[PDB]
Amino acid sequence: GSLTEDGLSYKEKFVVRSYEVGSNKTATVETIANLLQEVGCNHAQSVGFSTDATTTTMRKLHLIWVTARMHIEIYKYPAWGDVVEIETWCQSEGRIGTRRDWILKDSVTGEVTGRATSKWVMMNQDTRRLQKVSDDVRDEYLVFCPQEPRLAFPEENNRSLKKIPKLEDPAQYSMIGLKPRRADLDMNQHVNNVTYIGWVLESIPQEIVDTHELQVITLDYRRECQQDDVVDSLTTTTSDSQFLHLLRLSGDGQEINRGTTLWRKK
Amino acid sequence: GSLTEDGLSYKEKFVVRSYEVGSNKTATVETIANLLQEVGCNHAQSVGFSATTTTMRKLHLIWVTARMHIEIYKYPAWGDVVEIETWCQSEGRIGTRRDWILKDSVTGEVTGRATSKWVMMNQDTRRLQKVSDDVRDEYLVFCPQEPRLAFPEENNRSLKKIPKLEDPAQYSMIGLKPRRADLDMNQHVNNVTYIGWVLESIPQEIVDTHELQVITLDYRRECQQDDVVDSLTTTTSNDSQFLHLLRLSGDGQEINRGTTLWRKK
Ligand SMILES: O=C(O)Cc1ccccc1O
Ligand SMILES: O=C(O)Cc1ccccc1O
Repeated sequence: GSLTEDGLSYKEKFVVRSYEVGSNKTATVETIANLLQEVGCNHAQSVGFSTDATTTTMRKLHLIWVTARMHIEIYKYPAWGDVVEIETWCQSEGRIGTRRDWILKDSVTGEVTGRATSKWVMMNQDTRRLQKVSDDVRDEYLVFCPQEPRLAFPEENNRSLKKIPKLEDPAQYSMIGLKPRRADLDMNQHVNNVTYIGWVLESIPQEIVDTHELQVITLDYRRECQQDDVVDSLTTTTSDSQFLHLLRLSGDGQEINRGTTLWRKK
Repeated sequence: GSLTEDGLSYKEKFVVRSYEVGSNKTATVETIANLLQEVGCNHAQSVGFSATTTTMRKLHLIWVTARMHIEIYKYPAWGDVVEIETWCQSEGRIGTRRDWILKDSVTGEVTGRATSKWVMMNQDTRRLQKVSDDVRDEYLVFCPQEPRLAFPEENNRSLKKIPKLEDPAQYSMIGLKPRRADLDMNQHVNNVTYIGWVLESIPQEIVDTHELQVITLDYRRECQQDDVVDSLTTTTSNDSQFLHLLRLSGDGQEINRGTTLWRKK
């Protein structure tokens, strides 16, 4: 993959692998989510950030970016053996954080098959206290980002920015006792952001997955699941089919995530 | 990737991805096993299977894994290019063998090798049978006719008999369940997930201080989408060895047994 001519975005092609596809022999939303993460890391690499991102300033003040929110819309899931091209870029939202956006194209047709936007907040690793992006951080970051606004989701008041409410007991559907295994951890032994997308979708009934395709997912990240936590995944039909989602620790019921999904009849 | 010049083996290059690596920023054995599976599928596509032949489709037969044996000398780093070569062979009426050699693209050194035994099963009744002559002939035009072994050694660890772990196990991870990412395109649990479940009962101390060199895994029974699994391990041993058992958490029906070998980093 490569930076574009202007150096303000990054493109990469992926051939969809046999184990990456589900029952329709097309990429799972988890495979898509993994590719977005991979092209994100390859963009950070190419512009001299750490890949574990962190600029030299925020390493000094032991600071890290963590996802507050992920939003993905898929028009077409690529088939097994298809080539998908993904472009990604980053933008400042002042001291309110950072945004990473993706566009997914059919390499052959050049048609837009999906888009995603993610909101990222600055956190002290150790104390894990959120804070506002600090001055010297912004400057060091703006030289890699378009100066004029560039939005995967430009429509003024669009799905990617809706407030998500808290599912109330009792849930229509549940999957309880979900635990991450070593394959679910990243290189720093934290649970991979993508795992949580799998845990949300686990409480969706098999009838829906069999008769519908996932068109939209929005997921808020409230608190991390540690390697030795257990998770319950709750869903309620709010209607296309729509669902409200809650992931919570299996004991005390501490909220780790909430979200919404929209599904189209095949 | 492509078939080699003589059309009797298949090669493919893979760049190791961010999310494919563990704590040492090298590829997990699960990532390796996924790449073996992908290259095996690309070989099958390249010679016109779908891994059923025409005759097998007529009779509703499938190949299933009996055994996977993997030896890793060096796990490729995040961003490394790894080259994998794979071929198959008839073992007469017993079943088929798929073999793999992993190389460092840059140096061309052999960094790993694997071998797997496949038996023929009626898809519907789930009953094993011996490979018929009509199937054998349809497969011999895609396989080298002289033996080609990833594991040629005289007493190689790839062929050893694996005993049944005795209760009590030294270590266990209880209540393991597959999610939808653990299923293949036909809604069966991916062969690779079972590798993941075996390794879950290895203490974190061993994982932090040792590297996996060898794993042998027998496949007895498949885990269904709504089954639950217990993972058992006992030390049998500077090298550490373990005996492994996966069993259904209720009645304790055996699904897998294996051995692992770990060397101090
Ligand atoms: O982790 C990444 O970089 C991309 C990603 C994928 C899925 C959910 C959240 C998220 O931020
Ligand atoms: O499934 C495949 O094609 C190859 C494979 C991978 C991992 C374990 C067993 C096995 O046969």
